[PDB]
Amino acid sequence: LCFKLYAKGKHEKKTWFESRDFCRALGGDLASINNKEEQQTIWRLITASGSYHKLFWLGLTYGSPSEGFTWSDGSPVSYENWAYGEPNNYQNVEYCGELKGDPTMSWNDINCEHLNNWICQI
Ligand SMILES: CO[C@H]1O[C@H](CO)[C@@H](O)[C@H](O)[C@@H]1O
Ligand SMILES: [Ca+2]
Ligand SMILES: [Ca+2]
Repeated sequence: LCFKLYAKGKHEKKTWFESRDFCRALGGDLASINNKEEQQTIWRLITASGSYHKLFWLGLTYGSPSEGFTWSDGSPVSYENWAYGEPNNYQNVEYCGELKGDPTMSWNDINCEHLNNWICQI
């Protein structure tokens, strides 16, 4: 699949669910990062667009307590790149995953209603 960055001003930022719906309407989904190669592809896309250090929704959403975090596209959550100490469900309200678009490419769980950039796959 092809990844596409949506780096938006405040007017066009989206919640996790809004971002998921946008990517699905176009024929894809929010991006799943299933290995280091995908991660490095997205990092290069971030550098090519000058989007260094921006935050982006990924397809990470909590499933059942048993499943834990899942990918919206249904791929297995095998590879992980959570930031140290994450996911921490800070204040019990963090059920969606965002990418910190710096060289670490780390993930953090945050409130699903936060307005963010996002990355689609198509
Ligand atoms: C204070 O809350 C923020 O910082 C902590 C630690 O980084 C994260 O876990 C959390 O999701 C928020 O981004
Ligand atoms: Ca993937
Ligand atoms: Ca967190």
